[PDB]
Amino acid sequence: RFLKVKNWETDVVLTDTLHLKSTLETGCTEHICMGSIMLPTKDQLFPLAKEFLDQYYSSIKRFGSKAHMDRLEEVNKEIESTSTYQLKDTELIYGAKHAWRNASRCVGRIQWSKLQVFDARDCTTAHGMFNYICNHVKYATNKGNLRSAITIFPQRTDGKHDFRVWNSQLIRYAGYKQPDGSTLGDPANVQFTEICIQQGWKAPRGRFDVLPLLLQANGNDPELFQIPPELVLEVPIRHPKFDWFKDLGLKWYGLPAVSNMLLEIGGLEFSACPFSGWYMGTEIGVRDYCDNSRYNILEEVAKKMDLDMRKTSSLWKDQALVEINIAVLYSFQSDKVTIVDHHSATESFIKHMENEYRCRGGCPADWVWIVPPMSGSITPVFHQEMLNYRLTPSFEYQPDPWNTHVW
Amino acid sequence: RFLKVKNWETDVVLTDTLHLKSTLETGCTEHICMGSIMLPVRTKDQLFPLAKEFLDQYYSSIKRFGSKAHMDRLEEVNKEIESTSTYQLKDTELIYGAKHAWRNASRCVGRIQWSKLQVFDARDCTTAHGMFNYICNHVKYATNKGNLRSAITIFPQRTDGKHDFRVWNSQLIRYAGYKQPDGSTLGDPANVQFTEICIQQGWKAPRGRFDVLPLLLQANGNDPELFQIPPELVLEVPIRHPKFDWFKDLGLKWYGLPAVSNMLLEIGGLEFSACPFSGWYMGTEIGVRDYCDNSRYNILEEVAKKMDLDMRKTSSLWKDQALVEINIAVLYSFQSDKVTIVDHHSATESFIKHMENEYRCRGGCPADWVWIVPPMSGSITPVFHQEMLNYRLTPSFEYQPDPWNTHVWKG
Ligand code: HEM
Ligand code: HEM
Ligand SMILES: C[C@H](O)[C@H](O)[C@H]1CNc2nc(N)[nH]c(=O)c2N1
Ligand SMILES: C[C@H](O)[C@H](O)[C@H]1CNc2nc(N)[nH]c(=O)c2N1
Ligand SMILES: N=C(C=O)NCCC[C@H](N)C(=O)O
Ligand SMILES: N=C(C=O)NCCC[C@H](N)C(=O)O
Ligand SMILES: [Zn+2]
Repeated sequence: RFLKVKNWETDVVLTDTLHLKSTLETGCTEHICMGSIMLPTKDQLFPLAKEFLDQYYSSIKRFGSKAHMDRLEEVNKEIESTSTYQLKDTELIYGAKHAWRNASRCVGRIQWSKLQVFDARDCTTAHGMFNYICNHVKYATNKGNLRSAITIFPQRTDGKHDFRVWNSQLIRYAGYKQPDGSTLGDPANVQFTEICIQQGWKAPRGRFDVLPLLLQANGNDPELFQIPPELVLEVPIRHPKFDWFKDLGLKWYGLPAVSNMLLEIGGLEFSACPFSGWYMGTEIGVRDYCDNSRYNILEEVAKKMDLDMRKTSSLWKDQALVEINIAVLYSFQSDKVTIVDHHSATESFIKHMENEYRCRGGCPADWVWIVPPMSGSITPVFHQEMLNYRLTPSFEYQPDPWNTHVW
Repeated sequence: RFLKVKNWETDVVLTDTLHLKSTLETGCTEHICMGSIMLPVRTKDQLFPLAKEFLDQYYSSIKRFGSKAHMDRLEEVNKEIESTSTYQLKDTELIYGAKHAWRNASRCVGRIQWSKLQVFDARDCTTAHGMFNYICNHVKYATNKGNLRSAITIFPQRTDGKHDFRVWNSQLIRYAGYKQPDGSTLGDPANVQFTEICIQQGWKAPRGRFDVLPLLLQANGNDPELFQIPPELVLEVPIRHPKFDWFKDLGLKWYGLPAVSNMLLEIGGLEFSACPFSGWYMGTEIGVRDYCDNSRYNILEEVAKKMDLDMRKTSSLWKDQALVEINIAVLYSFQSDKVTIVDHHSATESFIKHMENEYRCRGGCPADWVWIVPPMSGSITPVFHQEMLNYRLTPSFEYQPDPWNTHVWKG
């Protein structure tokens, strides 16, 4: 019930007590561990509200105060009366910072308390959503000096009036199945790209087309909007040694902005809550560029490098991987767009975990996600034992809207 | 109940039923996952069910389930248990059990090989000099002049827990570590404490960077005794690089035979506390972990210096760059000397085919993702993208406490 985590590189042991406040379930049992699985009423609502306000008032050191009691009373009356309730600005901000604080798959959480929260609860139309989103994009991008931000649309009501950004991130590239048999662009977006097209978009059918936003307000049929091109900061990818790298014609965008997730605060569900920070280099250079089912460029890069691709044991794949990742980091830095390498990010996270243990009694972490997808054991997180559990406020997965939507 | 795992690279979905046969626990609950935690005297009472379950599984695998022979065997084990309180395995059940422990070892990537295992039965062994002799034969058979063969040597089972056989070494072959007076370590930091025990027991330490440790062997609960493995039996590979001629001048070498000797084999409720086993190396074990962990030989700096990488900002990825070259070197050196080794691409690919085969024929393959994914280049290996289910089947290999912590010294 009081749990230890050991760092096997440093022998440092931390005691976790925060897990006892755990609410949601993991997917695991005593008979089976599902640690590597990607996706493992009035009555219900009041406990959730109470649990949240209790932690809020504790955080501002007013636990058991008249204002604590009165707010519980007030929210309680409101749920009874309206079957839902509204968060104060202060609670919304707290809730959102803590959803990030609790994100067990996020290595960058040392930043959790510096989050700019844009309250878009007064939004009513997809055009409004579009405007909020363009402002988020421009604020967060900040001409390359990126600032963490979230934009929070109105909460779910009877679930027939859901706000949703159909896009998986605010900024992503289109994917096109070809008569050729191959895929042009990003293969992960082939389906959403068709949805756009079938909804009206005229695709330029190139390798790196920024997708349009498909925005759904108030349970309505979603609508299309192009993000002003001038707001979408992109980086051409070059290598500081290989002159030929530029000729591959690779670019990526500066702003990683997950937009398909659900923010749960005090039992309330915010189904449109796009958020952004800044990239860790591996996300682009290892995953986006090298996954076989993504841009899958390893083979082309290896050839340009003239490596021995005869035998897997020459480690040509591994050699090409390093160079691609040097090139990503170098290009972002050269253009002064915020980026972090996996060494510095993981080092930060270890420090953040120390802080959270010391200050909060723990830090839920998902080792499978936290360890970078290259050079695992030469980053300190590899050697760090982690306990994974689910705390609220949280970011949660939700089904893609096109399987739900009734048109 | 059916459980599905999906591969996110291929969309291949597999269905696991084998997890239903699992009884032992994971460390996880519905409220906490302990999947990254390294480590999360038996009555007749508990022994017969364990025996029965094992023999049911044995008799099924030989298509003799419910046969007269199956039944006579259950009766014979049962009478042996509550009469002598324990029981002896037939040679065939011992072989079957040691293979299955391997088959079931969820942190093992090399398990496509599980049915090709040479089982050496050392249960007639009685003394530490006897153990030394068995261990030498294992080393020599397994080494096979570089053409490595998987083997396990199985010493007598636990009885009262006061007469345990134990190999005090953590692997049969490993290099000494020496903590220096200035605080630096010579040799391998992982083996400092053990190297200190050896010295205390009377080993004369060469005190270099790669001194093969002596075997410290406990027979029948007796104080352990030292022995030197004949040097001619210890195959070693000097590490050089195909293109960097200064690489040899780092003075690096490693041994060819990875032979875990501190684990406990459980078969049918019986506990075999000395059961050293060996296969062959995946290159990353040496080139990533043994050479480049900060707590081990820690050669990244000296290698990157020689390569003259930009070392002032980690975002040059100088570490990653040196890491690849070192791993190239390890594989190149083993191949050149004709000593068996597998690269992490080849091994993870084979594992994936192993795993799908196991899902089809067996109903599952328990696998620990944290351990299966290699410690470099994780996501360009197919395992990274493979969902896995981790659960515990018997027969199995288990951890046990280091014997210097529990041993009652005779003097
Ligand atoms: C400040 C810079 C940040 C860094 C360097 C960072 C780092 C990361 C990385 C590397 C991932 C894994 C991405 C993947 O494999 O797809 C991740 C996941 C995540 N981060 Fe962050 N993060 C940052 C900011 C944020 C912000 C601002 C939030 C929310 C306010 C957040 C919430 C999350 C969540 C919820 C996930 C899991 C998403 C999923 O399951 O796909 N992070 N973080
Ligand atoms: C034939 C070639 C083999 C290969 C390439 C191989 C590969 C590996 C690797 C790379 C590890 C992880 C080692 C570490 O991080 O310390 C491992 C773990 C393991 N393998 Fe194998 N293996 C092989 C044979 C065997 C054999 C013969 C057995 C026993 C009969 C075995 C049982 C295990 C066990 C129990 C572990 C977990 C070790 C631990 O928890 O410390 N493997 N395997
Ligand atoms: C099957 C496995 O859970 C899946 O590949 C995970 C592994 N670790 C990951 N880690 C991160 N950060 N992001 C991912 O998408 C994944 N994919
Ligand atoms: C804390 C963490 O569980 C620990 O570092 C594990 C990670 N994965 C591993 N994987 C393998 N094969 N071997 C190991 O020693 C480890 N160490
Ligand atoms: N830095 C972050 C968090 O905000 N990334 C979130 C997901 C982005 C994805 N990993 C990608 O490579 O596009
Ligand atoms: N290939 C195997 C199993 O036979 N490895 C066992 C552990 C070897 C350890 N990783 C080492 O580097 O010494
Ligand atoms: Zn688990």
